[PDB]
Amino acid sequence: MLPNTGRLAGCTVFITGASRGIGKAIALKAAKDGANIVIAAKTAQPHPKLLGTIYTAAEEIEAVGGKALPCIVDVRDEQQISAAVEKAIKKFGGIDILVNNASAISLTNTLDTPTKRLDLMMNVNTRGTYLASKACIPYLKKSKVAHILNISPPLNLNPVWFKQHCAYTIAKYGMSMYVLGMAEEFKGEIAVNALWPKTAIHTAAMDMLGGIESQCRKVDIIADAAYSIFQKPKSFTGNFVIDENILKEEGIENFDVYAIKPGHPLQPDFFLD
Ligand SMILES: NC(=O)c1ccc[n+]([C@@H]2O[C@H](COP(=O)([O-])OP(=O)(O)OC[C@H]3O[C@@H](n4cnc5c(N)ncnc54)[C@H](OP(=O)(O)O)[C@@H]3O)[C@@H](O)[C@H]2O)c1
Repeated sequence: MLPNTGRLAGCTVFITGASRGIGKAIALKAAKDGANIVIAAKTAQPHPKLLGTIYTAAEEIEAVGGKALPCIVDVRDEQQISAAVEKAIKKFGGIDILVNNASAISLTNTLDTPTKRLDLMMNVNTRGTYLASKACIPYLKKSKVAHILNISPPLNLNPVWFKQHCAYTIAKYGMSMYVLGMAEEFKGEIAVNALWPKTAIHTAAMDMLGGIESQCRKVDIIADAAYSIFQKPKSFTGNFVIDENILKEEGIENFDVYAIKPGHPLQPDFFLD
């Protein structure tokens, strides 16, 4: 795998959706440098259907070397975003990295999508990423690292990605369009980039959406790609990174260590031709 480096020692990483899955896995990689992880997600109490809370994530994060600040945050509510940001500053003194990882998905089409799901996608994905970015920016300006990373895809405008689940595509594409804009707006001050996985990534949310277990990569791959980006200087900006591509640059050749079952065919991720 791709080894930790120390770069992030004492750096504060604010990650939306770090209660489980990819978000949590990014936290754990940054955590191994002795980073401080601000966990911004909704799950404060055991739910019968989801696994893990902000508090179990916090524990995991401490067990591999980091400090964790669990905050209850629904990114649909600006007040909860700004309260967690304030808690991060009071506690840690600053924010050096924001990862906009929280998202909601519904693969329905025009007549199928209930308005409450439309709004949920628009409001968690596009709106959430904007507000989380707006709150963190004034602190990112002061960071020696200063990275914003959106988990969202390259802007691939082939009609095939819109013919179905259009609402979901627009919601995700909006996060990547903020990359396009904010990279330019904050050139020299904040690096802003997207990261997206070449393949499906094993996750209890992807299991529910997907038999699919064996066709996936480990969350380790995205964690590791995201760690690579975090070490780049502030001039690394306006990019739409794909996990596999960024790790080939860093010397990784044998990708089997990242597969759930080495050998088996892997499911292409959405939005890549
Ligand atoms: N897994 C894959 O194959 C794959 C493929 C393509 C893209 N992705 C992207 O990767 C990201 C994470 O996916 P995943 O596999 O980790 O799915 P997941 O298990 O559903 O992760 C979503 C995370 O975001 C949080 N979240 C959801 N709504 C939120 C809200 N309103 N406010 C704050 N946090 C919220 C969830 O925690 P709480 O429930 O505690 O709020 C959870 O930690 C998403 O951006 C997704 O589009 C994943």
